[PDB]
Amino acid sequence: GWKTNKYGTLYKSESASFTPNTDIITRTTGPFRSMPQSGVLKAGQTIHYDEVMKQDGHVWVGYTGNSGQRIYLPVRTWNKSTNTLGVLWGTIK
Ligand SMILES: C[C@H](N)C(=O)N[C@H](CCC(=O)N[C@@H](CCCCNC(=O)CNC(=O)CNC(=O)CNC(=O)CNC(=O)CN)C(=O)N[C@H](C)C(=O)O)C(N)=O
Repeated sequence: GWKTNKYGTLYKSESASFTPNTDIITRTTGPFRSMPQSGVLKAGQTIHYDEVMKQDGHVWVGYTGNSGQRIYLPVRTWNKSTNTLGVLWGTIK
């Protein structure tokens, strides 16, 4: 199913690979666009995530970056009122 954290983020464990088809802004700290930008995952650059979150109008995946800091990558839009998902911005493998 899902779990809900202190901050009303829906989350659960899920290990797989995401290759974006477009440049996506990654965040530090948590799955919100108001969070500091960690950087940009470029089109075709595969990452291996261990977490999935629904929050701030998006489905995010969370992984551990190259400084042991968690990185939050948005992969598609999510309306919580309808639980509707936009096109995935890449392929899960
Ligand atoms: C229970 C119910 N849902 C509820 O009403 N909760 C509120 C939360 C209020 C709160 O915490 N505010 C923050 C500032 C938030 C605005 C600022 N927003 C944030 O900081 C957001 N923070 C994060 O997202 C943290 N990162 C993650 O979580 C990453 N993990 C996941 O996303 C999912 N995975 C997991 O969770 C794994 N276990 C605040 O006051 N901060 C003060 C200083 C402090 O702590 O004293 C409440 N009244 O308690």
